[PDB]
Amino acid sequence: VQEIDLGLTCDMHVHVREGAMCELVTPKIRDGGVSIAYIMPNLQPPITTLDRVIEYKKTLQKLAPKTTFLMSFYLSKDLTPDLIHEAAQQHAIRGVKCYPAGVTTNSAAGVDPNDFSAFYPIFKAMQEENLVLNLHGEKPSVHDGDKEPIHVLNAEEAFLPALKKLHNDFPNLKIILEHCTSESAIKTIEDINKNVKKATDVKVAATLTAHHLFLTIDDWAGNPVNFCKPVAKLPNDKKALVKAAVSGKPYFFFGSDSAPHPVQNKANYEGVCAGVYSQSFAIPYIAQVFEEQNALENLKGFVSDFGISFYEVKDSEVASSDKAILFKKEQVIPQVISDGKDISIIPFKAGDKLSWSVRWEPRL
Amino acid sequence: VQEIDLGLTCDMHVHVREGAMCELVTPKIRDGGVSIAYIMPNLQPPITTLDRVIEYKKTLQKLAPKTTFLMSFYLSKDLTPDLIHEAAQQHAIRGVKCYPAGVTTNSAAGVDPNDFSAFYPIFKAMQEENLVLNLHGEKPSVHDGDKEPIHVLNAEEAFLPALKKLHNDFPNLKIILEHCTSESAIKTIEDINKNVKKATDVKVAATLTAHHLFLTIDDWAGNPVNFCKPVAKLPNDKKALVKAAVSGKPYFFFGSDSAPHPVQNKANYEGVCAGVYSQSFAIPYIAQVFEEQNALENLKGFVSDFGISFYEVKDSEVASSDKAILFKKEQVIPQVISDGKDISIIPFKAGDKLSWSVRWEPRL
Ligand SMILES: [Zn+2]
Ligand SMILES: [Zn+2]
Ligand SMILES: [Zn+2]
Ligand SMILES: [Zn+2]
Repeated sequence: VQEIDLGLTCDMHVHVREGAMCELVTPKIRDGGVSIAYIMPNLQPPITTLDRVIEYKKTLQKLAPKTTFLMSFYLSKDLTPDLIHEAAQQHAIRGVKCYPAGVTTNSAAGVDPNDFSAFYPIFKAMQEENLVLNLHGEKPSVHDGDKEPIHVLNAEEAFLPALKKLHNDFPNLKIILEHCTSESAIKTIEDINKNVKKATDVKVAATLTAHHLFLTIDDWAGNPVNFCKPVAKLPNDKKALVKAAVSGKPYFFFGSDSAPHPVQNKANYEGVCAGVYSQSFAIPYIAQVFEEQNALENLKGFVSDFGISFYEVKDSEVASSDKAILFKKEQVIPQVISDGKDISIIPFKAGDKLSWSVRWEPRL
Repeated sequence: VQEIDLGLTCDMHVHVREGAMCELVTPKIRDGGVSIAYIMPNLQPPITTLDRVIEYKKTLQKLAPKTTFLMSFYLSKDLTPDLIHEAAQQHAIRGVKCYPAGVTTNSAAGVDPNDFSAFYPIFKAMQEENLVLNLHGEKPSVHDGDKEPIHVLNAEEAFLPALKKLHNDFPNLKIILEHCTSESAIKTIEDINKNVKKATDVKVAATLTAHHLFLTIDDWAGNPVNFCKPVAKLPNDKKALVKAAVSGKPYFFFGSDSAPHPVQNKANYEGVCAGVYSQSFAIPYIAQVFEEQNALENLKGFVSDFGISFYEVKDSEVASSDKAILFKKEQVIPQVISDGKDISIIPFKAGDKLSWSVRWEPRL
């Protein structure tokens, strides 16, 4: 069609930073077609305390009163089981996000995924509170010269056993392999979900971004704006990801990993910041894929039903009941997204035109 | 300190550009320890005419009177067998370089390597004139069907059947697979040379760069300064390249593919120029590798003997008979190479220490 009622859309992987960047980006969650956002915690310093996560949400709600914000802790050395219980009962967090140390933006305070044991008391506490464990599933790189090298291309596959071990050791814990990028990872998620049918059985899920449904290594090799973690991989991988996205299966749903960086932090000869900014046109990006796959009927599941179901989002939490209406009027993605002061963002697929727009409708 | 007499060193794959950039880099051939340079032709517009290649070489000779320059044409529809014969008879070129269109800097308007048939009159003339056919051996990327998709990691392997067919159809043509980056290509080169005894029988050879002896995908994921074509690939590829370089086989020799770009052309958020600048310390970079492999006794063959033998460089051509002497004095690579005007280049391994330096000694 033209005009599709997507209802209460979900983006379960959002970065909105702080300060002026946050003031620019947080209103764009709504503008991009997203009602519900799961907010990642890799701030400087990481979000590891109750007061910080409460005030952060306050800041976000003031900037965007109609957006529903689900918050998270950064899996940290500082964290204790005791704070996990406290934060959960105050409904101050919906999950804890794990960054392996050094693999991505603001991950230097993260963990070694070879030895998760020191966080098992944290994971047991999360398991009891029905909290979500989000994993940036990549092992840190190892060249070494004795055991198998780990690099940006196999670091996701090399993480898959750690995922299984965590799932085995905490079988009631809801776990997400965030932003999956490889056929290997799809197969592992498919397998873990062998005989779960109809949604409520899913304990381990994976989010898929907009940009990994378009990008391959060829697109970021010479183009830092398309460089993100985990890196876009081979055509065979993008094929597995697109097939999963339009599949209608409840263990794949949308998480943009929209990651804003000022343009000066992309135009570096070294230390290019990882991340693709997709917030401003999130749902229109995804619609393009589903149109091309002749599967617009599975769109509402991928960007709404499955994320709501897995995170158990209740209508009583929702900051606005407005529905996201996808309507097929052309727009051109600007070359830059700016606050008119010092922040310029290069948006994903800058300069390209999209077939779809999104507007907001009240429920009556 | 310890000293190694390398004789008349050869760098059979050099980019020196034009204008002020050329004035900066051309004297660095000498400074990096290289006596003989094979000059690539991908200028804007490419070198496809006799008068242009005559003038260019004179310009280089003016900038560096002690450096021996071997020149090339860019493989183009513009070329004719009559121009090949004329250019060779005037000793104006030693070879012709083929760029597949779109695969690297100033490579479109290059050729299609699902073809090469349209250039067979050129290859016949080259074969008759004892000219070398240099190949940037990567197939242009293809993601859509039918065929197995082509991307930056398999594009070299995907080129190897074009190499075999050319060698089959022109068994007396000297062909070089420039800057090999994959284990597959190394093996293909060895297999092609299965029945070769004595260096002079080699018809198909490969050059190896300095930087592909150090780099893997992780070194350029996020660091445009290490981004070049063909892209540095996996640890297994790096190991195979290092083994070939120290192998003592006459069909592998040094070609830096030193590719200078002003730093602002590397610090781009899109369209990063491909290329690593190694001219300023060319031979010391290689020495570091040969030392680490305990193969210094093979250094001279790789950077001198085998290139001279393959290109048949005669003492009567050599612009200076000074010998390159390696001496084991430690040095630090500067942060930038600059002309003190408008050009700064970030050199390969900027800031690192090298065990060896280079000096020049007169013969007799
Ligand atoms: Zn991540
Ligand atoms: Zn993220
Ligand atoms: Zn090349
Ligand atoms: Zn080159």
